[PDB]
Amino acid sequence: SLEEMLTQAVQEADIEQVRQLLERGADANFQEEEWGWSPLHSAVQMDSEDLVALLLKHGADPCLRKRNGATPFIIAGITGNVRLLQLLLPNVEDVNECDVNGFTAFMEAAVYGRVEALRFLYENGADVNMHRKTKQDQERIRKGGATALMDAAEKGHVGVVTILLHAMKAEVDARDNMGRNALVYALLNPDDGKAKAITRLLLDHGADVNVRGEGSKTPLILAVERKNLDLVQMLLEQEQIEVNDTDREGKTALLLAVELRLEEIAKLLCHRGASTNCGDLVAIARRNYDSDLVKFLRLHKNWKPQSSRWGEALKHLHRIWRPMIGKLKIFIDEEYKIADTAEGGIYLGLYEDQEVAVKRFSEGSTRGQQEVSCLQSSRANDNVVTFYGSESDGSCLHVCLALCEYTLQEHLANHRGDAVPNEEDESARNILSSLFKAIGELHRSGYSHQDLQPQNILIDSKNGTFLADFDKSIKWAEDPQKIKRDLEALGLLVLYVVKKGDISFETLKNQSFEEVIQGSPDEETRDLIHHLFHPGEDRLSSLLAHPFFWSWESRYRTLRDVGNESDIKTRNQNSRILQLLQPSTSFAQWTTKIDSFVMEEMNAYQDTLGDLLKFIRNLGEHINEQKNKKMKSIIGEPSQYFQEKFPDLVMYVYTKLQNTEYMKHFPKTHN
Amino acid sequence: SLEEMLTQAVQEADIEQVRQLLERGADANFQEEEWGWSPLHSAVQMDSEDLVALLLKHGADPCLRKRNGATPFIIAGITGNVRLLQLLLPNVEDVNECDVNGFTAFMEAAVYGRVEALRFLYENGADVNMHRKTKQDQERIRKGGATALMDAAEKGHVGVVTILLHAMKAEVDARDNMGRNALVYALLNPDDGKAKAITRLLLDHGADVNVRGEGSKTPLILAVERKNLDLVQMLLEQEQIEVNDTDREGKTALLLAVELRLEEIAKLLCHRGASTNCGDLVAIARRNYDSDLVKFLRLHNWKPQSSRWGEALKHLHRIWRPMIGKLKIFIDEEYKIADTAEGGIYLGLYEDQEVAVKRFSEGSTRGQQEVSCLQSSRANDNVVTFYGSESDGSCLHVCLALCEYTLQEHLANHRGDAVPNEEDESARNILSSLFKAIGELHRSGYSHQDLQPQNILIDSKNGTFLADFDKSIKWAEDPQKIKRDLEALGLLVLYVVKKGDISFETLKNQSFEEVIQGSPDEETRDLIHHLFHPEDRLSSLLAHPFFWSWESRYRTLRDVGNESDIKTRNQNSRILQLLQPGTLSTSFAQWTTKIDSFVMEEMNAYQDTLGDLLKFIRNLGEHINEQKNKKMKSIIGEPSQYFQEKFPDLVMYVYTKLQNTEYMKHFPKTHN
Ligand SMILES: Nc1ncnc2c1ncn2[C@@H]1O[C@H](COP(=O)(O)OP(=O)(O)NP(=O)(O)O)[C@@H](O)[C@H]1O
Ligand SMILES: Nc1ncnc2c1ncn2[C@@H]1O[C@H](COP(=O)(O)OP(=O)(O)NP(=O)(O)O)[C@@H](O)[C@H]1O
Ligand SMILES: [Mg+2]
Ligand SMILES: [Mg+2]
Ligand SMILES: [Mg+2]
Ligand SMILES: [Mg+2]
Repeated sequence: SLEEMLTQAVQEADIEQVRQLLERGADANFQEEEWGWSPLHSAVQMDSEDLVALLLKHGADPCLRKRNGATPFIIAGITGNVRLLQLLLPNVEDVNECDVNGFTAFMEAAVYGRVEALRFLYENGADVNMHRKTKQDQERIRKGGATALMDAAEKGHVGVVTILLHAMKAEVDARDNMGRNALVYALLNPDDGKAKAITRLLLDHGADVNVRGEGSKTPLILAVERKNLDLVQMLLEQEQIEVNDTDREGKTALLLAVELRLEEIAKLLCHRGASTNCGDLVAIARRNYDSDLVKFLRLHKNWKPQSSRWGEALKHLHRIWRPMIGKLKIFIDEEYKIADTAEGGIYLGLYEDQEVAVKRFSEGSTRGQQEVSCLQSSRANDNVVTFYGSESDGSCLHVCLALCEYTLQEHLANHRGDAVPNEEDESARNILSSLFKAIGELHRSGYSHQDLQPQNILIDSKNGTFLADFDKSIKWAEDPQKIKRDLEALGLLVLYVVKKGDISFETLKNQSFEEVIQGSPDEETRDLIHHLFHPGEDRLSSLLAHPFFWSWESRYRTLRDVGNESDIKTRNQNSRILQLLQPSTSFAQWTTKIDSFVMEEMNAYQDTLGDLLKFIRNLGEHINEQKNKKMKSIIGEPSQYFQEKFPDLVMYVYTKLQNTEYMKHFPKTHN
Repeated sequence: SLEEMLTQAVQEADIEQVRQLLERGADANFQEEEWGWSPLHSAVQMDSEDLVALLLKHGADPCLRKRNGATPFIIAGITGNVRLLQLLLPNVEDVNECDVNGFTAFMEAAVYGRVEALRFLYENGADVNMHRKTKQDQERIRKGGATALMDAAEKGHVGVVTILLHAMKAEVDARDNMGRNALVYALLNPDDGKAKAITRLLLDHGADVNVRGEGSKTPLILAVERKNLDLVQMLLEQEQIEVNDTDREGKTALLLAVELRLEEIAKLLCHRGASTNCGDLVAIARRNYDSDLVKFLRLHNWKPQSSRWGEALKHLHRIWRPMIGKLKIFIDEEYKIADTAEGGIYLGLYEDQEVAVKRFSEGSTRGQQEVSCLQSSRANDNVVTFYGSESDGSCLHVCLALCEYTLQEHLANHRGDAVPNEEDESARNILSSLFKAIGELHRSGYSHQDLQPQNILIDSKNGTFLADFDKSIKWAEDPQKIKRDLEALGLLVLYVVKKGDISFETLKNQSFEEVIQGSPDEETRDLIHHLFHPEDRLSSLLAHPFFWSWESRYRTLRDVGNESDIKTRNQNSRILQLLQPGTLSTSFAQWTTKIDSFVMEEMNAYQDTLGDLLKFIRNLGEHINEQKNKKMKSIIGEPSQYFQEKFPDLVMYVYTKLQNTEYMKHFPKTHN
């Protein structure tokens, strides 16, 4: 708290307290840790000569560099006070000392328009034509290399430019590391008057007119894009200029002029030799309702969409002309409409030339902010609809998403006739495990959905299932109890998908827990829905190991593997395994529910669960043998047989063995 | 080709050919399918009265609407020719007829600055204060509702604005559906002179100064952001103005003024009652090196997800930086992830998400290759997640999901996780992700060209992602280069299986033969073979036994050894014909001698055929854990590992014999 008192004293301009603290023995060369500012740096910055003299008196170091490598002398160029420069100069080894990005005191005087300081630094040996030397990482991307002239041109300091060219012998056509000259920088200055003056000065002294800036634009193109007739005239006076040069996108100055409704600029370019073959200029001028330009122009002369459902319209949208909204191409017409929304709608779009679905909100919409906020945090979530980005025009927030084919509701309806009635539903399993992963990672990211329902779940070309509608999402830290509403709706969605869309979601929403459970067609489904209604943060990832997600072959495999334990086969009643299994079921009296034929042959068995497992293992191993042709024909597919006959068996075994060493008999599962 | 000749004749202004074609019997009401343009619409648009009169003579319909619902009369407002308006008016039912977005002839005359047409339409009953009625989808996002005054203000037509307010009784404070008035529109006009004039006119007639535009900005804030002292003065003259109002981000006009180095504007706001408590204005003015403004002012929880990068990410979140679009970044060694060819990888925050930022020259061909490929790969789950890109004047910043480690670094960090001969599950997962990544990349029309361990990234969750696309190409150009990816993938298979012990450069200097010879097992050899000698080749190979777990391989052998024809040793069965058509240099020739002496005797209470080996594996499998067999169990150890180490070619041999037969059913469930 000695040098910290000094620092605040210098800021507040308290000179006597600075004297006292300096004589009490406080370090004048203290540099604060974050940005390396010293009291001297601060004194020069605040333009206070009394503190500068006082600090130097007590041995402040004028060679001291802050984090960006700037010294107090460099900073003095910024402030532009010649007296501070004079005072510091004797202690300065090199007047052209630079910071880590290449800035000298002279350059800073040019950037900040400090004329007196510029003159003083020139007279004391400043290199007027020094290029900024910078770090290796900057040089390798062609940054750095700018001069004082370029800076002064960019910032619109006409006086400085005049003086640099006339009194200080500045190189008019010097180039930075990207190949730009002062003329390019001059045309980036938004002030029209200063840009016009500086451009004339530069052109008069022989600035090269055929150079390139950003996007490989020429000075002529920059002048057209800025819609300035005078700058265009000025530039077209130079007879060496190349009027038909193209920017990186292949656009010529004429083409841009017609596109931007610049009639006079366009005529002037034609008269100075610009070619009509750069584009369909007539159609463009017509489109703009530039009647006179159309007459003048008349006188003087593969893409494939990925989406099947939306492909035809996507092709048409690619074909037509539209103005861009940042990276988005879109046209509000019924041909390109996907669906209604609360806020006017989902439309097809092209974003960075990728097909997308575009959800449109009012730019002030609270829900649009909820949607975009959640999507911005969910880009790593593979089971969430892929977010491309967003674009505002004046009024509408456009949220661009991966284009999907169908809603889960529509998808289930399209495929409702695929399966033979008691076929195993593999696709239900895949749909739901994606949703578990989606919702699980969404919660991990701190968000809750609030609206999980079949029309917010999207299926893509590859039959991938994605979670989609986040306009009502919330950060759950606010109200943790609302995470349970997601899990409940997920329970409903489990039944919805398992019933193949036959029972509407609204019907399911109007049922009690008990009724939902009673409406389930099997025990795996019942138990799973139970755990979602009574959870009750990796609950969802752990439930992927639940037997609802085990295939029928895997369930049958597990039963057989348990029925092969030596203690089951020897019927050792005091074994750990039979302990576990023997503690109101469909397999009570199981030997009577099996077919009469089958039971007799296998006997060449008691009503215990251990013996049922033993039975399943034995039948499993010997069912396909030639002697057992009749057995095989009666039972049919054995996994389906035992499950239909004993619906609670798989869940019962799972529950008894769940956290024992006999987990090893469960199938390999996701993790 | 009758009405198509007419259309071109009208465009070329060929009046006599139009007469002939009209009398040859061509429909004057033909509307081209795409945009619904008729010859009459086209005639009015090109400002040709002779064609307009001639077309109307032959029964052209002036009520005819094109795709956007505009009639020839509406278009006449755009062109602004009063004579065409006079000519069409008698046939027009309502002078205020509008298109689907609400535009009338009057409004169009205002938008396009057509003064004579504006006057004519006013005198013939135009509703000056009509709000644009538009479609339901537009209204529900609060678009539409603009007036002629707003349009004229927006487009900088001072004459029209003057005339609307003074001669035509325009409502100065009317509002569109978003709640904006003509004053907001006036301040969006980039021409300073016209903006200043129109603003004065509007303010003089009593435009409400406390309104909101985009981002909930006020007219005062718009004036500050546009850096115009005169517009600020003009607005601060109104004594009802609220100087301390905030935009959606909580910024006040003063705060913005200081941030943008607007000394005079800032002083003027302070004098007119703006409060200093809107932010730390002194620190901001200091930061900007606005010394005089500093003197004047003096007188008057976030958590990063990344463990490796978290500390530096916290620091970057804490400091002040200017934004490059959506990207916050600072080029300093503390935030540097790595060197590149061009500019390096630095930590960044993009839409407040932590990212790795790869920097290119804005003109870099490589940078265009990288961004092009990433733009097409957003659906590819096994490619590093692309957030977006941002250019400043010079540098293209490509923003990616921040990963922890390279595959090379990851393998080195975890080299001691596994016991001597443990099954390498993680190698399998790493490689199947890469197969899927590269497979979908090719499907998107792209080739990588540089697949190597330092271009593969592992994230916090141990997910593996493909990453460096500066040398990617569209392969349609040269399809043969797709093979270079598959070759490098073969190298990466060995690299990962050898756990990073053999460097990738070593592997790159070897021939196909040497790579194969350097593999530690038969599954790996066969897989690498199919990658060197190859469209989902790479999705089909996920079914290859390299990706089968040891339990699955053992399960398959047992399941084959349970076939009834194997157990009865029925030599003429289809199954035994597949596995052992008679004369072997396999490792399981004479297999009964290579098994332990003890084990063989007990199971005998067996021939040197493959069928009997399978039979043996099934029997041992079913009875190994029984109490009587305690010694057997202890000698064999884990049986899957036992048979595989004893008979290294057995799994591949069975796979190959049964590959496309009905006995595929014994293979494990696989990805698809
Ligand atoms: N990315 C997409 N790809 C294809 N269809 C989509 C996509 N996003 C949304 N949709 C469809 O458009 C509808 C838009 O609904 P949504 O995004 O849920 O907005 P919402 O305002 O919540 N709609 P509502 O369900 O009517 O309130 C969905 O039901 C889908 O049919
Ligand atoms: N998204 C990322 N997250 C974390 N580290 C990354 C990320 N992207 C790249 N890197 C790291 O930084 C290096 C950048 O290399 P890369 O993106 O391959 O550019 P490059 O020019 O090909 N590099 P070089 O291999 O030097 O040519 C990688 O090897 C990684 O170590
Ligand atoms: Mg919805
Ligand atoms: Mg919704
Ligand atoms: Mg690399
Ligand atoms: Mg590279």
